[PDB]
Amino acid sequence: SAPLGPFNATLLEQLKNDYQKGEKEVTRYIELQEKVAEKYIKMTPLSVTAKKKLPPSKDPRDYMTLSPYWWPDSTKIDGLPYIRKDGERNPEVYEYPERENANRFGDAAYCLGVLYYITGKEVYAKACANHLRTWFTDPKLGMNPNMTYAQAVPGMKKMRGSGFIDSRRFSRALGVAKLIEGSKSWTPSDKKKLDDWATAFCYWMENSTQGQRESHAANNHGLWYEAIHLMVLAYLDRTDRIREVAEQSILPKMGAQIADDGSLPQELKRTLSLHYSTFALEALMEANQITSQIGINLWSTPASNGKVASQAVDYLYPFYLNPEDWKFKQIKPFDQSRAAILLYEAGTALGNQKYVDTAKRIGLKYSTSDVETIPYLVLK
Amino acid sequence: APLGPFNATLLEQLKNDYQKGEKEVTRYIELQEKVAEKYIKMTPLSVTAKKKLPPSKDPRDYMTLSPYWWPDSTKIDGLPYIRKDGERNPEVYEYPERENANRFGDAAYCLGVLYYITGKEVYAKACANHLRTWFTDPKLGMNPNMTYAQAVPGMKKMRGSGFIDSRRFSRALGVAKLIEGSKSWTPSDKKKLDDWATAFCYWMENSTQGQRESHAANNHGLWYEAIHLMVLAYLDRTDRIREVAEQSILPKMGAQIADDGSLPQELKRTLSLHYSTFALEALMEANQITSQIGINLWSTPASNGKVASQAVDYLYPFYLNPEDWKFKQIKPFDQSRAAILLYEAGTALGNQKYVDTAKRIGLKYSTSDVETIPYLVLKK
Ligand SMILES: O=C(O)[C@H]1O[C@@H](O[C@H]2[C@H](O)[C@H](O)[C@H](O[C@H]3[C@H](O)[C@H](O)[C@H](O[C@H]4[C@H](O)[C@H](O)[C@H](O)O[C@@H]4C(=O)O)O[C@@H]3C(=O)O)O[C@@H]2C(=O)O)[C@@H](O)[C@@H](O)[C@@H]1O
Ligand SMILES: O=C(O)[C@H]1O[C@@H](O[C@H]2[C@H](O)[C@H](O)[C@H](O[C@H]3[C@H](O)[C@H](O)[C@H](O[C@H]4[C@H](O)[C@H](O)[C@H](O)O[C@@H]4C(=O)O)O[C@@H]3C(=O)O)O[C@@H]2C(=O)O)[C@@H](O)[C@@H](O)[C@@H]1O
Repeated sequence: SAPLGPFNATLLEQLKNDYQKGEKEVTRYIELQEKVAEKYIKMTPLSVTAKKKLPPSKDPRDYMTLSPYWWPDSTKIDGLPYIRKDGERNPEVYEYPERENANRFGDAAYCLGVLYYITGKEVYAKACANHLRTWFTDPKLGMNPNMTYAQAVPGMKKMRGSGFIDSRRFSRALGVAKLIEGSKSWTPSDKKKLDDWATAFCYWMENSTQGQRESHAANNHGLWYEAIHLMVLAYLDRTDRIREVAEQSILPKMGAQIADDGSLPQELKRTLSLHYSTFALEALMEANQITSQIGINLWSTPASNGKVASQAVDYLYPFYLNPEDWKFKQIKPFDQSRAAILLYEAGTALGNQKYVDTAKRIGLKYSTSDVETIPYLVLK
Repeated sequence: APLGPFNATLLEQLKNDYQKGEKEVTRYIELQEKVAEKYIKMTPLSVTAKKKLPPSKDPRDYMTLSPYWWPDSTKIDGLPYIRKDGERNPEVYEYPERENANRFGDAAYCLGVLYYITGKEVYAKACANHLRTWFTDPKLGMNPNMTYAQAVPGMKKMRGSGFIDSRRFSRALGVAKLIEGSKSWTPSDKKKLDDWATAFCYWMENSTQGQRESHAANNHGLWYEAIHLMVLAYLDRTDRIREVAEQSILPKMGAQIADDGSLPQELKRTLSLHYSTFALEALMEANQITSQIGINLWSTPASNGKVASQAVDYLYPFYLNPEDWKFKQIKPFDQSRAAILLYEAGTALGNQKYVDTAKRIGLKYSTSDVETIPYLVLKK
């Protein structure tokens, strides 16, 4: 039985079982994944401190990014204050190295940790640990356990919690560190430092003003907040809190966001309405990967107001078959392949064979190096 | 006004009205002077400020990534890259000269124009500093070629498509004519830049990449000639400008415009309204130069009788209502581009509907966008 973590544990356990029994199809698949993983073994571990422009704290270990839809105002002499263009990503975001480096770290750590769990080969735990130590716990290179300056906006007067959503990029890596416990490379001291960092990060996200505000967000930010929360809580083995968060925060939030026809009105007012409708459910999907490991199914458990997350999947399903039929603003193309994992997850949780069949028909590329697809041989 | 890449009529009128002390223009130039202060302070940029070197190992070689080419996730190393028309690969921002050519071009153009209008030596001093560093400096100046522009990892054959990047610094080249005669731009400076532009002119006319780009069947071929005219006008080659116009630009226009005035090579793109407009922007900037020696590219026919104004007529209804556009346009079209374009084509054609619409669309009075400096007429 796989340790509690941010992944479909049923698929992960099955891949490990089949691999240990030498089943040929799974062994060929994992051998491919191991070739894909070679670049992560050699990759130099990344650090949030690898930036020149420092945050207002003057601390390179503070994570800082630009909120992506905020641009300089050319009618202002210094371009300040920035103005918002919903759905139009300002390429200035790439001047903050931790934006993409958190992605690269998260991919590397997730891939290596999962491969260690499946294959038991110490080389994957050793490399996973090198990435985790550098990003999280190292006294010079590790990030401070906060998100004070995530998605800052030049010229903005008020403090915001919106940047907290960036945390999903490294909180999955945090969760996967559970898979390398017991390896030779991940020492009792390593685990203790990471536990303390995760405890400090959990305190910040629950008690800071930005964390409190983000926990109250009425749209996909509130769902992603709790999906990240669960990752941290599961890493810390706080199973009672996971139930409380599922029952007292996620399900009420999910219930308040679903209209009578199943649409997500908060996401429908966005310029990328099909993207953000899907993004909201992806938060619930990743949350459910964790809650369901302790017996709570977020796809089929109704909220206090009678709304159930399956209703939102039902509304969006025809538009995953034909994204061109989408009638609300979507100023960029929608990546239909996102529906593969989503419909498989919701389909399996709901016993809806039509969703699962469509999930497989859309499918994922057998040889893709996208690390989030590693558990989904069933879709390849 | 000296021969260069700008609406000479608008520039002369601004200088004349500034020198007369006309109130409305004087206020406007004063605002442009406050906008230009950041370029006085700005450290000059160099193509050599990169870590990943081009295959020549020469940091003075300009190198960028062709914007629509992406790693193939189904390949272990992502090679060869694959094309996704209209989807810019954020990897392009890892090549510093992509955005640095734009920032240099903006600084040199704004300072040169403000020197021409005001006669204030501080603007030529700063303009010269940017020009020397980018173009002629024996260590920081770029080599006069575009061999590695828009390279594509894994691609076997060389291409000339990256040449279109040159428009970002070739407008700065031509604006150097505005600072000749100042105290800061010495006879030595001018000779070095003349020699560079002659070597760049040789490379773009005789290299295989330049030859191939000169025969491209779409907006690349038009942009190639607009760039060609900036270089030739900087070198005062007025007879070559006439030849290029008659033997290259007009035949391309006659081939690329369909009987109904549409641009079929641009209609097959995923950003078909953007690239139709981009084609006409190439003709627009070409015409700004040719009309200074008596050649109107908006109304001079090709040998088959077609005129570029037919392409304007075709797109005009969609500049009024971009939502009516019927071909693939996977990102929104910025309507404000129609302002300068319709004003240029409108005045060159005596079409008062075009000019009025251009004023109705308008430009922001206080915008810092440097291409809009000559267009006070659009800012009322
Ligand atoms: O590129 C990325 O980092 C990822 O972006 C992901 O989408 C996030 C963004 O990162 C931002 O955080 C963005 O924040 C939004 C809020 O969700 C919200 O819409 C907010 O709207 C305000 C608005 O600022 C204004 O004050 C107005 O008057 O009121 C609005 C309101 O109350 O609704 O604006 C924020 C903003 O843009 O700053 O939102 C999304 C999100 O998750 O909703 C995601 O696209 C991911 O795939 C990217 O990788
Ligand atoms: O750099 C920017 O962001 C600016 O880009 C401007 O658009 C340019 C691009 O930079 C590229 O150079 C792009 O090149 C295109 C060609 O125009 C052409 O479509 C070519 O088509 C081939 C294709 O490569 C492929 O082999 C296919 O099977 O056959 C095609 C064919 O010829 O039929 O593909 C090139 C490519 O994508 O590499 O094109 C544009 C352009 O000017 O057309 C511009 O968008 C600007 O606003 C940006 O700032």
